[PDB]
Amino acid sequence: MKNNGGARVVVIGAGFVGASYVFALMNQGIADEIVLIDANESKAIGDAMDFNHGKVFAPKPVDIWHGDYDDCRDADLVVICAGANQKPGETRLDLVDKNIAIFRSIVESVMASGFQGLFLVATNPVDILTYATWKFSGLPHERVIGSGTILDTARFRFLLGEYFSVAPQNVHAYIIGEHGDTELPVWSQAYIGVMPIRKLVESKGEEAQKDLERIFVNVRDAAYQIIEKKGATYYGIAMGLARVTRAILHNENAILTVSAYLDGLYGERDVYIGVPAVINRNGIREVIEIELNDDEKNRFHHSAATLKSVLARAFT
Amino acid sequence: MKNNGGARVVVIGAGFVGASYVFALMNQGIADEIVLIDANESKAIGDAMDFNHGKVFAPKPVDIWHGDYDDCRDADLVVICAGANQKPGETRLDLVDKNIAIFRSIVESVMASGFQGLFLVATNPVDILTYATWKFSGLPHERVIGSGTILDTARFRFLLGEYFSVAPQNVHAYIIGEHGDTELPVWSQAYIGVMPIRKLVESKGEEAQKDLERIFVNVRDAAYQIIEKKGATYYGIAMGLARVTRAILHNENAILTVSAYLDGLYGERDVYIGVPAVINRNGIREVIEIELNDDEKNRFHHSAATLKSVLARAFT
Amino acid sequence: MKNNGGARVVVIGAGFVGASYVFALMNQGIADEIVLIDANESKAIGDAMDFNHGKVFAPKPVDIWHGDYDDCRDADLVVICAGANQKPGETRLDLVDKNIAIFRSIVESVMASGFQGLFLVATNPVDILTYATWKFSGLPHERVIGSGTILDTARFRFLLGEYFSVAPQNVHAYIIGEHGDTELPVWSQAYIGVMPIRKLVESKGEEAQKDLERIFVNVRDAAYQIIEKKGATYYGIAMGLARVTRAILHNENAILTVSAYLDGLYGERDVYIGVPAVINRNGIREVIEIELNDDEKNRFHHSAATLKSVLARAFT
Amino acid sequence: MKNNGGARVVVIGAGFVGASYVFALMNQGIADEIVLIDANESKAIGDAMDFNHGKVFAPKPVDIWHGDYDDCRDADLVVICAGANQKPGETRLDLVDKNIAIFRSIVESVMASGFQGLFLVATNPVDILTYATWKFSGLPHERVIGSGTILDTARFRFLLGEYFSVAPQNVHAYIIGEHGDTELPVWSQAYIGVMPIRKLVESKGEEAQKDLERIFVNVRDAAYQIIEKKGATYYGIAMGLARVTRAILHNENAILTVSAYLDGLYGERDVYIGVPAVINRNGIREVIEIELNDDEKNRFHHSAATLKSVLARAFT
Ligand SMILES: NC(=O)c1ccc[n+]([C@@H]2O[C@H](COP(=O)([O-])OP(=O)(O)OC[C@H]3O[C@@H](n4cnc5c(N)ncnc54)[C@H](O)[C@@H]3O)[C@@H](O)[C@H]2O)c1
Ligand SMILES: NC(=O)c1ccc[n+]([C@@H]2O[C@H](COP(=O)([O-])OP(=O)(O)OC[C@H]3O[C@@H](n4cnc5c(N)ncnc54)[C@H](O)[C@@H]3O)[C@@H](O)[C@H]2O)c1
Ligand SMILES: NC(=O)c1ccc[n+]([C@@H]2O[C@H](COP(=O)([O-])OP(=O)(O)OC[C@H]3O[C@@H](n4cnc5c(N)ncnc54)[C@H](O)[C@@H]3O)[C@@H](O)[C@H]2O)c1
Ligand SMILES: NC(=O)c1ccc[n+]([C@@H]2O[C@H](COP(=O)([O-])OP(=O)(O)OC[C@H]3O[C@@H](n4cnc5c(N)ncnc54)[C@H](O)[C@@H]3O)[C@@H](O)[C@H]2O)c1
Ligand SMILES: O=P(O)(O)OC[C@H]1O[C@](O)(COP(=O)(O)O)[C@@H](O)[C@@H]1O
Ligand SMILES: O=P(O)(O)OC[C@H]1O[C@](O)(COP(=O)(O)O)[C@@H](O)[C@@H]1O
Repeated sequence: MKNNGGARVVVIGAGFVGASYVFALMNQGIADEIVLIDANESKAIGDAMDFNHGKVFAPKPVDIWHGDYDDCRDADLVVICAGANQKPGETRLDLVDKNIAIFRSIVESVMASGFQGLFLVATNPVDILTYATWKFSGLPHERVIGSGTILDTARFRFLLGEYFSVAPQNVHAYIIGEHGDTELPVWSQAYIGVMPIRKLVESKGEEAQKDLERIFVNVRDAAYQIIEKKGATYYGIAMGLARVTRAILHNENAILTVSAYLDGLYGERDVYIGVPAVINRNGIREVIEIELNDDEKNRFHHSAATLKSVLARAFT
Repeated sequence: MKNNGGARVVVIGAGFVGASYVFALMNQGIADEIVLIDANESKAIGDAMDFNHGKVFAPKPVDIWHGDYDDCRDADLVVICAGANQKPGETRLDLVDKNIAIFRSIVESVMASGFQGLFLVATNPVDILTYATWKFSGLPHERVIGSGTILDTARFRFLLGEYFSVAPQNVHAYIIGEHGDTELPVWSQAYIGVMPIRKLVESKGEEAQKDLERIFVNVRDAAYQIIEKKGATYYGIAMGLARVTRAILHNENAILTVSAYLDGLYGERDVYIGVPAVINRNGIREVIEIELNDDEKNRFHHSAATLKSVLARAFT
Repeated sequence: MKNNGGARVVVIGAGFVGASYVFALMNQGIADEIVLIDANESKAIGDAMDFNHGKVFAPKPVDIWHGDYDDCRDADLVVICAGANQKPGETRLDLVDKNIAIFRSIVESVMASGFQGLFLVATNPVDILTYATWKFSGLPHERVIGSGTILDTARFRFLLGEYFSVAPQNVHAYIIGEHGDTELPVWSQAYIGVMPIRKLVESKGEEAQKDLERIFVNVRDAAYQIIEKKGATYYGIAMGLARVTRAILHNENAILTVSAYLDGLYGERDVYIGVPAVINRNGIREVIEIELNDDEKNRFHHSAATLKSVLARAFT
Repeated sequence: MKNNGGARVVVIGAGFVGASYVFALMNQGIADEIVLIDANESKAIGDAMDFNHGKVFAPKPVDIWHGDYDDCRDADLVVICAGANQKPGETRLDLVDKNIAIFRSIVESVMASGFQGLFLVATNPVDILTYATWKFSGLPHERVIGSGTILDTARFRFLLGEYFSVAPQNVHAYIIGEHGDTELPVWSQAYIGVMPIRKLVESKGEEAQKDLERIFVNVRDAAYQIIEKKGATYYGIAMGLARVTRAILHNENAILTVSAYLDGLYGERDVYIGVPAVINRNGIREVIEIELNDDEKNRFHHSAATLKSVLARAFT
């Protein structure tokens, strides 16, 4: 129901990421009901109108309306996009003090609501803030999901889809670790088809080679390059979130590189970090523990350590 | 062709209306090729990147990129969403001399591209600018479509879908004439299902009555209300642009309330104005001359009386 | 859930009508789980299989299987496309005896399954069996829905769209009453947009009149010409089915002309017949009482009369 | 254009597969114009109307009709589905002389249209009949595509997707060689994510081992479990055909395992067979030569060895 008995998705923090997220769902026709909750009520309000006015044309009927935390109680997924945005220069981590703060309230209000579905966090630092969402709430880590490396993984696929002129969609590779600076390309297990990548290049020596490194860097700095170009990013994320949201509402068991919490799986513990996980109706079915090279073993590990410390000194 | 062979939609003015628009094409999966052209290349470039990052998740494989007017030589439709934005407070039509000027260039360049597809105009005041576009392009008018009243109707429908509690989609009423303050709601020909509106409300005077004029006023007011709440309308128009587009791209013979040129049809000539028209792969097949009551017969000629002014005066 | 948590549709009779309707849900990505119960094992098996091998190409993850009646406890929809079909020569009603027999067990076998969702019937004669299905089910009549004249209406707009060269989707006309030879065209409430049909032809020559008239005959007789060419009809109906399926599963508030039960609504009572009705997540919200003309009230009434007699003469 | 201006696909042989295909495309929203040509018009006249009756509820406007060869002159794509179906006990190869004979005409007749698009061959033996169309068409072999191992592959991924409990859309494996008995699963290069199959099963040796070979057999034999349960297969092959069709029509640069010409690539020349290949607006871009263990190579050669004997004797 669009009228309380359907797929109700609640968006907390309706700015660029937020609202784009909503426009993608509407266009895509993914949820039944969509609630917008934002501090800037007005924003929540015009936006809502704005969506409803174009609805005569969406592919599927959906119920959009501006709400409150009580709308939570009944929603299936609480997607969080409120908070501070990295300005030019700043990293992801320069926000932790800022956001964790906001999360204490947000998360408290939705729990108080009587809520009980899953949580989809998108705010940066996505690995820091999903752990906190997991904490501040007390639900199983299995129902607190962060975008993680879904935006980064898709950029990879895009760039490599372009290098070899094949559908991104037929490009098989991941970026894991912190959705940020310590992220890493899992070259060791990257494929174009079923044909490994680090083997179609072995024929074009120290070109393929430099070329490949080049992509990764573009990958890794995407945000900064786009932040610099138009101030904030959000279409890349909107699609990423819209994609995760259907694995769930459609109980898909789609492998997705998202922010999963580990406790020994990658030889790391008590950290939320981007890793392959099977997503379904009930949140994370399980984290996939892919075979890494010593090289990867090492930077993944370097990344896990990085987050680790932030958490260390960053709780509440 | 994703590579110089299919539906090439070229967007000029990658600001809000523009990009939101491109966003919809992308999720609905409507064009094969999408090119962006904005005076502000930076903008246009972080948008093309931001777009592309999400497409491994897009419904349909699309080709988005930042181009230039030569990318027009090959396009089926060029949508204009560039130009100056009416600001808060109260200013629509005050965007004329302003916009006329900008049109003067864009057209030239595009026409210079060696373009021969359709123009889709969205800048304000949409009707004025449609004329200009047509004038400056010198393509037959049946190939210069304006968005005119396509948003104002989505809204009547939505508002009445709601009063009446039916899919907006089952609400059949129109808004024509100026896409601005002289617009009029065609009550004489407004249905719910196949049942006259003023007959459904028949039974409940100066109640349902007053509720009918209250809906319409919020129709007319819509932009000024959103603009004050979130500063600029853009999701509703994008869903709007998106619709027409499929009319064209799919040889649909859809009936939309667009900006069409008159030559005697509503007792008016030399005026691009909002009026139901059969759209299809070759532009407007014809203007549909509904019948109006004396009253609506009056507002219409009135609205038209108004636009003709502006043109009389801000052409030359 | 493809996994016991989604929208589940049980299909009883995987014949032409049955299986084609399943093929629709799947290419449209409409339900999460699709159960097929056919009195013919192999077949039901043959198809679940054949369905399955293609879904990798399906637009939406969908779980399809060959089930049984326990399957019905958790389904949201039970669609019945089982039993005997008219032969060249036969009419809808010659099937009554043959088929009421089959709904007793089926209707029983599901009610005992612990079933508590909505029924959508399509076996012919579609209005006798919608009545039989509500009775034998002892559910509120608003939860037992028959396809009725959805297909009839569909061929009208198709045809009317073609004559006037407008999108099927732009012709607004109904085919009410019986889903057989007594059905009638509400020519009094038909529009091409907001333009009364009998007023576009009001201008014409070589009987737009005659032509209009000829359409309906074509509508009326369509099964018969189609049966005579390819042996049975199933694609039209597969599309009406999936349409309703949508109104329901999406809590849509869609006005459809389905086989609904009247309790004094068209001056008729205790009968299942084609009439416009708002459809949503809880069965039928209400029957719409369009205003008929004297000729139409007349044929409506004679249609209802033909039905009651069979109800009256062939109850189980 | 729904009106001589878009992507026109022609279906020669509106049988089970021919017709299902059209059902796949219409629901999915892929062509603009679909022409049906059958030895037996009636069949064709029957489907056409059946189809048209339901189009008011198709997602996108499409135009169906029963035409003829001239409708091929303007055709983007000519999909051949006409000819004799393998009977139970009968092999793919007992059909050859039957089906060659028919292709000489059909082929010759479309050419003569002034046909100049691409050919997608479905009729069995697919590798043999695709070669035949190329032979008979005199067009460059990049324009004569057979469906070869696309279903065989739709099948392997669905079965493993189940064995492992991941979305089939997430199993990366192929079936190559003759669409028939000599086909082979490319085990040496199959993943479930980014992780090697014979690595996941590594841990439960000779259980995972046996499981995996059953699957394979189920795949190999699937044609016949179905021929025997329900008499003809047509739902998988139709989703498979729909998929190619979009690869082309969207100039997607997709990698599918199709029947393609070998001119050295797997150390085989002058044979048409199931091999991965990039597909776009111009048909086949290239054959993809993946890496094979000795075993795969051997069978693959062996398979080739077989097509090659049939052809030697099969010319017309
Ligand atoms: N993880 C990803 O891949 C990713 C990608 C892009 C952007 N982002 C994240 O998105 C976040 C902000 O995104 P943005 O650019 O859309 O910013 P934005 O300003 O557009 O949106 C933030 C919104 O949150 C609302 N908000 C603030 N405090 C609130 C509170 N206490 N309760 C409810 N709502 C509140 C504000 O009203 C504002 O509208 C950043 O943290 C950024 O890191 C994440
Ligand atoms: N037609 C409708 O119903 C409707 C609805 C809403 C808004 N609008 C109209 O949309 C128009 C623009 O919309 P917006 O709010 O997104 O404004 P915006 O400022 O955000 O975007 C307009 C863009 O045009 C660009 N531009 C200006 N001159 C250009 C040129 N010569 N070449 C290329 N790019 C150029 C600017 O850089 C800017 O990016 C306004 O004129 C507004 O009135 C129309
Ligand atoms: N309502 C409409 O517009 C409409 C349109 C077209 C056709 N039809 C109706 O659909 C009905 C059948 O259509 P069809 O062409 O698919 O017939 P069909 O023979 O091809 O299919 C009927 C199926 O029912 C199965 N069946 C028989 N007894 C059963 C039982 N007890 N439980 C489960 N399955 C059982 C058969 O084995 C077969 O699979 C006919 O009444 C026909 O009049 C209705
Ligand atoms: N490649 C695949 O994976 C695949 C899968 C399944 C079935 N099939 C192939 O499909 C073929 C037939 O399929 P079906 O089950 O739908 O058969 P069918 O008998 O239902 O359809 C075949 C059609 O061919 C028509 N036809 C015959 N000669 C013709 C001619 N000269 N010109 C035009 N039309 C002509 C017939 O009248 C009939 O309409 C078989 O040969 C089989 O090998 C292929
Ligand atoms: O590359 P293949 O094996 O042909 O498979 C393509 C399928 O894989 C996907 O790209 C998913 O890939 P990932 O496993 O990398 O998530 C789908 O989008 C697509 O349908
Ligand atoms: O003629 P209009 O007002 O543009 O109406 C089109 C709308 O009507 C519909 O065709 C439904 O029509 P009905 O009201 O006749 O059921 C929708 O599918 C479509 O969005």
